[PDB]
Amino acid sequence: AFTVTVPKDLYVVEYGSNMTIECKFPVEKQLDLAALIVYWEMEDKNIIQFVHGEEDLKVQHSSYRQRARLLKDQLSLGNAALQITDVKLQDAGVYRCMISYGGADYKRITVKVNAP
Amino acid sequence: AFTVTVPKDLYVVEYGSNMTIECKFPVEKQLDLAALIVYWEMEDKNIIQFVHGEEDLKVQHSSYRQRARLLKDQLSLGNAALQITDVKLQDAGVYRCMISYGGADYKRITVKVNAP
Ligand SMILES: N#Cc1cncc(COc2cc(OCc3cccc(-c4ccccc4F)c3Cl)ccc2CNCCO)c1
Repeated sequence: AFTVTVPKDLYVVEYGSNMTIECKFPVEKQLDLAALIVYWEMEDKNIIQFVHGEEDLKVQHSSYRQRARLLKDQLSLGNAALQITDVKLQDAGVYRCMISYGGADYKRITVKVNAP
Repeated sequence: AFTVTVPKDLYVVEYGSNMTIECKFPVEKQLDLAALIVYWEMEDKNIIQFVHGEEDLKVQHSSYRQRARLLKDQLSLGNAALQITDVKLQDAGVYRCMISYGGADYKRITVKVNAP
């Protein structure tokens, strides 16, 4: 019965505005590193690769480096919160996340940028 | 480091010819159901959803029903072997898998159909 919910399927943020997107998963009070694996993607681009407490920076995509970080503290709560600072038009698209803690599931999130 | 290899990144099969595609993963002598979760996809279409020894048939896509089955015996060997019988042009495309047994990973496989 391990399913993983998103709050909202569509985020609509302006250019330059900092964004953060969420993926709520079940946690049994406390959290285990050896169990937890998290991943983020947008059109086959490595955004986050988090394996039991190991973000490798080389593996991340070149056009995401000083901007796309996952909030570490948020995972204690039971939420993979991916942050982007200084949003671009280029970042607009469909964002996959994948999570494995006990069970496993994934979800897609549409992201559409604006520009005044 | 739990990584999951494909033998070949491109399968080239004729129309009507039966196809089978592979995803080799590590197994530590014996295999555990409660651990293993497997999934198959092609352009956001549910092909297989296998959760600790549970294929649900309703969840599978409508245009895949009497054709796309995963070989159960093959998983003992350490290989998710997805079979399609009676291949169509419609089935040609990019096939995602993905697997969680101990660790987790995913891989894409290009599939290009022929007809002489
Ligand atoms: N360039 C490039 C490129 C090409 N291929 C793959 C990658 C990313 O490779 C990873 C992804 C990853 O997360 C996937 C994940 C997380 C949580 C649950 C599931 C998960 C599993 C099964 C069912 C449901 C699920 F939700 C999955 Cl599949 C973890 C580790 C790796 C390591 N990759 C290197 C070895 O192959 C990058």
